[PDB]
Amino acid sequence: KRIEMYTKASFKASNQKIEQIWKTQQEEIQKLNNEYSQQFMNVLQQWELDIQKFEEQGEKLSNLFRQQQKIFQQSRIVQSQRMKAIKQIHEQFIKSLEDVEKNNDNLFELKKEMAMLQKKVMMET
Amino acid sequence: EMYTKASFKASNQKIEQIWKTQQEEIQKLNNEYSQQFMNVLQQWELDIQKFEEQGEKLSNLFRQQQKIFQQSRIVQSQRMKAIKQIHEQFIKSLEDVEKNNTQSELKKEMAMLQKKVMMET
Amino acid sequence: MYTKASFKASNQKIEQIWKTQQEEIQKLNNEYSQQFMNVLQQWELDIQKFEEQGEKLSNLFRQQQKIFQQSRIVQSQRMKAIKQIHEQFIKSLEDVEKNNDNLFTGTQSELKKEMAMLQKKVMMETQ
Amino acid sequence: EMYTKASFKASNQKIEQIWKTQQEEIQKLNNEYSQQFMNVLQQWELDIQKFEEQGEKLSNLFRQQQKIFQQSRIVQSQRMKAIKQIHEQFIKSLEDVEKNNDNLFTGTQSELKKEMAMLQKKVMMETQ
Repeated sequence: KRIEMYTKASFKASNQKIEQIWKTQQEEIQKLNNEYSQQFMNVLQQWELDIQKFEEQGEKLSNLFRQQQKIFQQSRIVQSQRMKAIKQIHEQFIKSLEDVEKNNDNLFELKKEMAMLQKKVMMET
Repeated sequence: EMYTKASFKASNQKIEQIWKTQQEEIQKLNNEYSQQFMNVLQQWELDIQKFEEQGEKLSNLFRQQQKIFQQSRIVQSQRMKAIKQIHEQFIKSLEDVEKNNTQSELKKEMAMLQKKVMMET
Repeated sequence: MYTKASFKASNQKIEQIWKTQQEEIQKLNNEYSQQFMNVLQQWELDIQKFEEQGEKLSNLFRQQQKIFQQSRIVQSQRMKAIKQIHEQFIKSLEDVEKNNDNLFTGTQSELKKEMAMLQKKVMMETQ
Repeated sequence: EMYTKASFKASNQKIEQIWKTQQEEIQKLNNEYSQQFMNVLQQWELDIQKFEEQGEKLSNLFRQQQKIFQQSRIVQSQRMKAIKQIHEQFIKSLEDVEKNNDNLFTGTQSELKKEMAMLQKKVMMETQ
């Protein structure tokens, strides 16, 4: 009766110390598991922030690309437009000279003035 | 009279000849210029097309690198989301097993030990 | 006297015609050279502005290259850091498991020491 | 005396067995996680290489295209010189031809006046 109670008290105190040994070692493993999770969680949050900066950086240069691209197309067509222009100018020059040369054949007007000088000459004689 | 008309006609010739001789010189100057000019302009049309084609390629190369740029951003963000998924599953699993535990089965076998020491005593 | 007068009259009218026709030509020549030079100088500039944009592209291409290189570098740092964290975790468990398995200070020996005490405590008052 | 020592030793061994089996379960989870984790890192490390290989290949195709762009800009300048030269020589030739035509003694007006002056002399001579 009494012996049986005293041995129940001591079992409950040993049981308590046996738990605490188990708990202490599981608490220590938990602080490692947690400390490991925070460092691991902070590295992915940093990487996420890094991808954010990465994408914001790439987006500016996408707009910068665009402005140069419209300017780059305009300069291209002007380079070919100028060139057509000088071809046009040369072709109108050459044609306006051919046109002149045609009236040269008409003039070889001289013979008219000589026939007139000859008429005056004979009239004298 | 005949002697006059003859004289006028030989003179008329020599004057028309001086003129045309002088015209032909310039018109041969004109002709060789046009030809040389139009020949160089024509290969130049080609060269300037080539120019515009290299500038066109350099422009496609940027479009290719921005594609890769965005492809790299998508695959990082997916790898990163999957790393985080495995980790959170692992943490939840440990949290699950901890919550389950152990201290009762200790108390059970201590009861059994007590039972046999009461029995023996 | 009459014949010489009308000969010099004709000569002058002849020299003028030659001269007019020459002035027309030389007017076309100089008008053409003038335009030609104005449009070539202008072409020299537009060509030189094309180089400018083609050069700004190169600098934007190179700019993105560096950024592309920089992400790569950072990613490899981010990976090197989370590998170092993980392996520091893993070895930290190994060393915790090492102390718990200790023949004289680990948890099984501390259990046995409690069981050692309880059993003599119970035997003492019972017998 | 003997009955209690062997009863206590059997229970030591049972408890330590309770301990071990839960420890083995946790170490099972830690190992399965470590494998899966070191698996996605090696894929990430492959990912890193594949974009560098894409980066590097584009960089070298870009320098090649810029070199060809620069050899096309040099050609624009050579074409410019040639056409400038050809026009310069045309004008300069035009000028030389008009001086020679405007020479006082041998120009084309003084050939027009010489021809004219013979003709006038042919006419007068005979009429006398």
